[PDB]
Amino acid sequence: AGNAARDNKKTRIIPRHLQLAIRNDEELNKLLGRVTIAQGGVLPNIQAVLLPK
DNA sequence: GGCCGCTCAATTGGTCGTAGACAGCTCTAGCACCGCTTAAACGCACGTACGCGCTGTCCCCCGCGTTTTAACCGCCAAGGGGATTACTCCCTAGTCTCCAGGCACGTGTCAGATATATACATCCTGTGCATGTAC
Repeated sequence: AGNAARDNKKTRIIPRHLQLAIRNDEELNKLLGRVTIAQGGVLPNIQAVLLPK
């Protein structure tokens, strides 16, 4: 989360950085799964094929 | 040229025996559950202390009503990739057998890490204040 904050041009850890920590690593992502993060949002995903040619 | 006469190879009908698998025992034995304790801690009833959640009027970017269009929806017919089903042989799944060995449980007694009485102390939570990060 602190690396996600520092990479995304910030320093104060907030729920978005926790969602970025959880969803970039498959073993956090399977451990938490269907649980939800207050104002963490969803990990960036403009879907393939819908991304224009 | 046609139909029925004697024989014997043929479906179609009731008791014997078994085996699965409950059903109800048919007890019976044992181990939990019930009984009637002795007892004390959590819950209620009770009030008390108070944020906290309802309910009042302000005010802007958001909600919502109409504009063309262009790419997406979905149709229609082509068209060729490929799934089903035809059929027989082949082989390994089923089945039960049985061994002999491992190891799950039984079950015995010993003993050590745990609960807990109570005695310490330092750990880390509410409030305040200093000041800098995301907007």
